[PDB]
Amino acid sequence: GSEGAATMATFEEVSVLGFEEFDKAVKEHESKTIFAYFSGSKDTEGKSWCPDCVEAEPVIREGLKHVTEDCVFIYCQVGDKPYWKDPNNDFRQKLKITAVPTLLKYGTPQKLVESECCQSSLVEMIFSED
Repeated sequence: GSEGAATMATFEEVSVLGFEEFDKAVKEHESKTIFAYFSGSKDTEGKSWCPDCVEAEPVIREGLKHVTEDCVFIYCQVGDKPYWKDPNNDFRQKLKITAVPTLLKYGTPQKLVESECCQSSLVEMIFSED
């Protein structure tokens, strides 16, 4: 396969579950841009109870390509459907998550919420601009 990348950006997909793992993967890619995608856990079929995370997955993964910087995506699974509601979760306590799926850009206050997670126009933006 003859491919070509004239100074093209690069992304790294990392699957994790919980805050512990998320932290590990983060610190590992602390040198480069990190992107945490807090979303519900996937079922046996490989889908998130939420109809958004399932429709945003491809919207965020595809956009990540438009990125002009070497970032490191991280699929962080909050947990179960009825678990995300838990207002006493380290996600809403420490990460102070608004509404999942929540795309936070480790380093900048720029984040894309459910709606912003399904909007390719925004996904390709948060990645393009710094």
